[PDB]
Amino acid sequence: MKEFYLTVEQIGDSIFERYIDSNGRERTREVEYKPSLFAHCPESQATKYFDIYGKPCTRKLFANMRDASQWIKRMEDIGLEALGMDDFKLAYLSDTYNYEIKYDHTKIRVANFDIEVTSPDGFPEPSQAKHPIDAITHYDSIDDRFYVFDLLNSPYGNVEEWSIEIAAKLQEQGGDEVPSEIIDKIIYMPFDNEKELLMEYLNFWQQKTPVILTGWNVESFAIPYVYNRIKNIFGESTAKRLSPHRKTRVKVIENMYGSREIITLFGISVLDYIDLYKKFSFTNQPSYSLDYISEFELNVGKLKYDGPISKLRESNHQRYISYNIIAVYRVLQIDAKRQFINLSLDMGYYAKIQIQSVFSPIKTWDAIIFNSLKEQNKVIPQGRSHPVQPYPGAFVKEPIPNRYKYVMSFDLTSAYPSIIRQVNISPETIAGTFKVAPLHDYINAVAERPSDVYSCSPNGMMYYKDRDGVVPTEITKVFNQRKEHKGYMLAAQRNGEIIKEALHNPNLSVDEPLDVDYRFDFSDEIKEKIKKLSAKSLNEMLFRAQRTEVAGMTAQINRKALINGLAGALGNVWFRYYDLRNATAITTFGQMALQWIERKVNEYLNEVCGTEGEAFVLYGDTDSIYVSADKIIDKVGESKFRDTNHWVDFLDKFARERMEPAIDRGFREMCEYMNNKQHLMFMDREAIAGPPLGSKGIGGFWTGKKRYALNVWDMEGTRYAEPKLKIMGLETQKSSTPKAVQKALKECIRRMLQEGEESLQEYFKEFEKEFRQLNYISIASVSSANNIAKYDVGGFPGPKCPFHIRGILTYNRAIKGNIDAPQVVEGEKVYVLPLREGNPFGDKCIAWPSGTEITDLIKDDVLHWMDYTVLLEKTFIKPLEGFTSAAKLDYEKKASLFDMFDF
DNA sequence: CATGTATGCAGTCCGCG
DNA sequence: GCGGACTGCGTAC
Ligand SMILES: [Ca+2]
Ligand SMILES: [Ca+2]
Ligand SMILES: [Ca+2]
Ligand SMILES: [Ca+2]
Ligand SMILES: [Ca+2]
Repeated sequence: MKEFYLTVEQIGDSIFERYIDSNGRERTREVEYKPSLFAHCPESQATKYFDIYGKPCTRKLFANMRDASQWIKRMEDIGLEALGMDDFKLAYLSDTYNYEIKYDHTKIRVANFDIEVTSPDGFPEPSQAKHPIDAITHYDSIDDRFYVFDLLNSPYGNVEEWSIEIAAKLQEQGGDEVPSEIIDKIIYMPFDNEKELLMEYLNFWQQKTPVILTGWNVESFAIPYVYNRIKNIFGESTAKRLSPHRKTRVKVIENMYGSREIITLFGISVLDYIDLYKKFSFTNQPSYSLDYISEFELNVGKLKYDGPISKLRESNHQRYISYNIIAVYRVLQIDAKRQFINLSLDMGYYAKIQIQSVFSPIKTWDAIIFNSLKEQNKVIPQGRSHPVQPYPGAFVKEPIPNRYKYVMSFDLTSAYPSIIRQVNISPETIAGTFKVAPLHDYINAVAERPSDVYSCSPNGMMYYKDRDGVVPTEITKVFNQRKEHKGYMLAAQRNGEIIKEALHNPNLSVDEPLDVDYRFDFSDEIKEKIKKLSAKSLNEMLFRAQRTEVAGMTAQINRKALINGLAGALGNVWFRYYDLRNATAITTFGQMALQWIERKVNEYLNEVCGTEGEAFVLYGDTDSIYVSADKIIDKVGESKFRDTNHWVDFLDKFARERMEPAIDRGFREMCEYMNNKQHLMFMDREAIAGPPLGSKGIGGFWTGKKRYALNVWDMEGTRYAEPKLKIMGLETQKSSTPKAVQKALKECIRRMLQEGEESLQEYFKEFEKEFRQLNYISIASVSSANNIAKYDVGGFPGPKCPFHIRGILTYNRAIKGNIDAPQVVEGEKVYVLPLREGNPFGDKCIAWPSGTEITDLIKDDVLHWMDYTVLLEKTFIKPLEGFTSAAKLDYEKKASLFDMFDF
């Protein structure tokens, strides 16, 4: 097999590399790496090395990495560019793996772990590690085993061995419901003292050294706690055995009352699953507890136990260990669904970076571009210092706030990357400039053609048409991957709807789910077989289709994020290729493109409808247009349609056969106007939206920029079995909006869009009458706890203190002296509730860590003093008032002359 | 060490015979 | 008490 790296580190003048050899064996080596850097040289000097602007360079070969870094400083002092890759491990990887990396994940040791620590005096601080580690579960991907380390004897209590028999039993039978599919994979190791537990864990660690280290909050809790606990008991060099190269770095971040630390373990790649989740999931959660996320991702119930966690080991050691095991497994389950570890490996090896550098799009792109240029013996430019400077972004149309009955939307495929490729925007493709006219002159096609030789953007930049740029070249490669995966995702989505349609008429029979590849549209023969399947088989197939869709979403959305990230990086001062000429060439082109095509669509639709001067495009944002299709439907007459699907079909066909070609002609003309390298402005239909035929539904509404709702029947070619709401920006989509309020607001929207005003009014009345009966957590607001200390003036709110921070301070006073109540952690999220005047907390609101019940001591008072009136008004009524006034209808029946009568 | 800008709403402060 | 500056937060791209 071809060799591939596992980890790489620079330690002084050595590169330390863990890798897989040609036989598939894990090996480690130390290499006294001799790096090269480059200096500009005279033309008369023959060389095979050129910088990106074709200027000759001489190679400087250094005897070591320190000599290389010292030369960099001398060059800076002299005032001359020091060219080449200054991150030497990237150079090392590029030299060592001078080919496309094909990696085998089954050879990569991925470790998932979690520890337990009983603490009778508050949260167990990792930097202090003053309490015994009393459980570790460590899952090893190569063994496929859960190694469980259980402390029987502790100063906080002596307990009996954990029982796997009881663990496997249902909870309803007093067991723990440890999932049956992992029971046989548990290797249980009880210990009579912590020292033996820890020494054995380290010995185990040495035999099975993680390459990828993950788990839930491992970076901020488990890793630093294990490190510091070992340090305190055995000494720092024992703790260093956690690094295969015996080198660590301690980062002491100043939390101020108290403090915490992050440990860097050289030769391990730590990918804390919480960080993977936040970067790759594109959700924004009100809570990041593992229980909350697991419930959200997997629909498994919260792990229940009685009393505080500090008393769980002594009262119920059986459950304590089981829950430690299950927590480790839950992360694996989330990953089996989301596939973020796979994504990370994919991207890391593609870029040739340390795997943990997938968190940094700038590092990822620096590596990709470096490797690409190095292949052509080209020499990368030195990174330079730049002041931060704001620059212009996208255009967003101001919508007239209203209900909009029929709407069709269109947007550009991968807009900014497509612009990069169309215009050929790269650091080395800049050809010069032209004199800009006002943007509106380009939009209206009245400005002078910028160039008839070069490819242009209305920001004034010109690029070579007849040569490749590394940015376009490399961005295209990742786009093409993105496109492949999005294809798989949409096919799985379409396939899911076929199964949903078939579930209407299930067969009474005993059968099997069909062995199909969900990444591809079902053939007619498969469709026929599906129409004869039972409910059971259909539901399993639907589960599989949706898992395939999710896997496709992960793969495509994060490749989309990476290429969009390159466009953004050009405007980040730390990017080697930072250049506001290139950043604004993209955004200014996007502004022109949107407004150009708005003009063209208004022109086309006026012509085909036989009118003049009517505004068809009601809204747009960055690269999208929203077309009111009322006149299209009215031209044929609503009466002609058999059902909703009939008009949906009609608009679908109208968009594809009439509008899209007109849009394409419009953009081709724009491409010719800017004399661009390649026409790539592909604006495909997104949504077809409207009310159900014959209903009083309003179809859709806008309240303003970035705030709207649509009743969608077809999305990017997926014809839904049931209409689906597309809601953007409204409170239903915000993690700060109480959960039960998101639900009620969405139902209010659904009723508005599908049923009409009377239906809405009926629901509002019910919700207002039942509001006070909702669980307090379901109606609490959510906020992020930032700069708490800033506004903390002797436990009381300072000036300009935000509402949620005031809530936190109220909480800190209420829990004072009590050692057992959970602390609000800086940066994390809190539930927030308003409080009626005269309450025993002495302020207008209270806040507590999200995803939890509020501590028992004050729960009763909070419940008694919650201000329901304020809560209903602020979270529910006020937003609903915004929706309804925009849509020109009422959530409460207005008084009228008819009130004089008895109906 | 190191993706971007555009943008609405809820909050505090402050003015207001 | 209401509404205009000014800003934090969360979101749409
Ligand atoms: Ca735990
Ligand atoms: Ca788009
Ligand atoms: Ca059937
Ligand atoms: Ca878009
Ligand atoms: Ca599309």
